[PDB]
Amino acid sequence: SKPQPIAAANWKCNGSESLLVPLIETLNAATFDHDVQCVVAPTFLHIPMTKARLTNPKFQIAAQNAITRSGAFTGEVSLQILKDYGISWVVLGHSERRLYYGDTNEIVAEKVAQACAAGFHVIVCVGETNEEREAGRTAAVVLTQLAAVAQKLSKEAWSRVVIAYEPVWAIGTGKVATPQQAQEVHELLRRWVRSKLGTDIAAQLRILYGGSVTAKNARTLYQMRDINGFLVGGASLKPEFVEIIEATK
Amino acid sequence: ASKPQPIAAANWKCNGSESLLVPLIETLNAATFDHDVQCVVAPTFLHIPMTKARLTNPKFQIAAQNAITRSGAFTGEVSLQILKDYGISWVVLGHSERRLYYGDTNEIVAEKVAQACAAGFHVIVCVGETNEEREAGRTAAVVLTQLAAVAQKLSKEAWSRVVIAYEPVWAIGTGKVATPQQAQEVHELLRRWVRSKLGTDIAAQLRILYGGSVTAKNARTLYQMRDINGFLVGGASLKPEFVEIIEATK
Repeated sequence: SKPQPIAAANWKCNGSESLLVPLIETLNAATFDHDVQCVVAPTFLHIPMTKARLTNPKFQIAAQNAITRSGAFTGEVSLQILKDYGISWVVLGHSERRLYYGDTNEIVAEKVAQACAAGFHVIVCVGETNEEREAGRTAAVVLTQLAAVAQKLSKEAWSRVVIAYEPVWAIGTGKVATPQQAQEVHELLRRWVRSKLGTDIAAQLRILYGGSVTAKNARTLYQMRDINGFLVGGASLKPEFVEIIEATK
Repeated sequence: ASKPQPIAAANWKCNGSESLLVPLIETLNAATFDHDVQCVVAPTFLHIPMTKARLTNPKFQIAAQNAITRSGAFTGEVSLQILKDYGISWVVLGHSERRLYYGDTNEIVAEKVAQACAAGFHVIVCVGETNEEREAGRTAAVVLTQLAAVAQKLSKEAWSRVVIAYEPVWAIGTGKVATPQQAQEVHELLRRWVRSKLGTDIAAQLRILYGGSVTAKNARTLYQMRDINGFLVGGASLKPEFVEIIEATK
């Protein structure tokens, strides 16, 4: 009675034809016998090679970011450019962009509203830092990030929204997340969605875990009642990613 | 001294689709100009693969519109190393739009340029002052502050692969209309500073491109200026008339 899981690969700022081609070919060979939406997010530069070569029908290609409009924005890629290319999924609000690249709550919320308006599926990332977690602000922070996005969306747009929780407090700090800690946050995120949008939207919403996911820990994470799959970092650049997809059975 | 090899560079900014860009690429493949000029086209990252495959005019190099200094956990960004591996060897850095909206501070631009030069890139380094800065009498102050941040991280040898583009931000989307004479004023002060810091040879060889409003109407008026070595072109580079702009560097 979980909704359809998602196994998503965030390749981040990594890649080359030598690295990615064998990886894509492996995914093409992978068969799953369960209903799962798979997603790969290459850098913008590798999207064309990935679209040309990825043949597995259970996969969609996503961008790792987008801006809201085409125009005089040197360096950036807009949603409209992506849509014209045939890309219909996008990751928005990733912790790395919130930290280093100017993704404020308001900027993320506007990107999400426009992506949804243009027909995109969106993986919206939320997560608290170590200072925030230790101040006891975990719930407040992730719900503030979520509410900013939610305020702009009509009910129907939620069918194309996916949330990813990133335990930012666990990167480089000495801290390490457990599945039960992830479950606690996934659960409070869903309860807020339930309170705002109703039981059906909450039950069908995919909330993916975006902390460190490996073939070693994926099965135990997916066992948690409110975890609907993964936004995977480093392991998604490796053949072990196939086993991670398998753990969403 | 005599001008070095001119550059005509197209900055497509955040624009493009197969229907828009293919006609432009084929217009350039069909162009007949044969003088010594380095042409550059800077597509979005998404359109770099198509452009590389389709653009066969050997007078062109493809550039990225931005890059970061290293691969890694930088979701949404493209690194110099990823571009180098793809066969891209030109990059635009410090564009006014990035300085204004996308966090390109003077120091961040300087580190990007230093890394780019070390990775074998030719770099179009953008500088320029706003309307407020010009009114305050800070034209020279602002462009030399931006350029000096970059220069502090460069070896003398790196300069062979450096190109400067002056953007009169004060005249872009404002009621102000920059004249070729005002452009020449800034290009001259830039070259004077380079000459004083690095010597006659580096200054003589350096390309300083004008990155204000360049059209097929005004391109020759600008190239006639002594210290203007070509263009970084915005809107007009999304039109067939960019061919006439290249012809203006004769």
